[PDB]
Amino acid sequence: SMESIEIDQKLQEIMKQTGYLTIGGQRYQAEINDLENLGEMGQVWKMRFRKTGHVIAVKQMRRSGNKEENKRILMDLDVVLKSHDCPYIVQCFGTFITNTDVFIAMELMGTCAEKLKKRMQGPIPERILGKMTVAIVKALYYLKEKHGVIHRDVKPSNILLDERGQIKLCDFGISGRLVDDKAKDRSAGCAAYMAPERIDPPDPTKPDYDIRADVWSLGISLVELATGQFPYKNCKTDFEVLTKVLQEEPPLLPGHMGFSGDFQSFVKDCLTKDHRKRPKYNKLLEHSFIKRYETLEVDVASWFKDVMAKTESP
Ligand code: NA
Repeated sequence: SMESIEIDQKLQEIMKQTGYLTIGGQRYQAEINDLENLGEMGQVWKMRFRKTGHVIAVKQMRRSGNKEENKRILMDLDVVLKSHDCPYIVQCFGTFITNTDVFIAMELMGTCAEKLKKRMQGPIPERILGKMTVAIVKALYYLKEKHGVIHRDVKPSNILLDERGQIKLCDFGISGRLVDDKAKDRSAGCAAYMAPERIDPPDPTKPDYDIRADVWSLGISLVELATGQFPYKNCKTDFEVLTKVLQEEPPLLPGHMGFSGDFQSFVKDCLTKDHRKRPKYNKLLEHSFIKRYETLEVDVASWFKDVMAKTESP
């Protein structure tokens, strides 16, 4: 099975570099006992590496665990390692093994955009969202252009922030390799952020979708974070949400709040219903919203720290 060969092939490549953490410009030999457990994050554990004091995120892959779940963890790990040089994607410090487990050390961030939304109990400021848009669109473009990967789960819980003001994309466990710029897997992703063409393919003989589906998910995420509410929150079921995505006009930023013209334009472009007219990432990167925020000095770090200091855990 070519699925079996590449999975063991990738596993071998990773096992060759196991037994050490590269953190702070130094390579350290590493075992489970070198790591103090500090509790789960709803398996992903927050752990202190005793040799340096760094607090990290630790994923646990079981030998006797769910086969589909271990495939996702290996897929996520593979994409993370390949994406080392992209600064908008979380970093892995290394792996180490027991007889029964593979532990994976990841960069601990502060929190996700979904949790920030809950802490804010309202909007995240346009200036933060502008930096976020730049970062996430560059991460997704990087995955597409350099690895032929479609993320398939762009949503606020996968956008991370830290106290240094970095914004990064994470969780590629359901990411797919594109074939001729197309993906086939119709079950991969969260229903609420699905584009119209993924819910109901316009051509039932050619049902496959591409990165433009993720562009829609980005748009929905931006409206959600900019207003403090998921646009279809008052739908009583997932089936109702999807029915509205199909039948109604797309959500927009509401004009009465005074969002800048270029942000309104960007969201409106991302939320073009007809996927043939929806821009790809290379076109989004030319958008004046992005150009404005690429160069703009925004103190995301101070804003982040202030929010985390002033609010309770959701
Ligand atoms: Na990276």
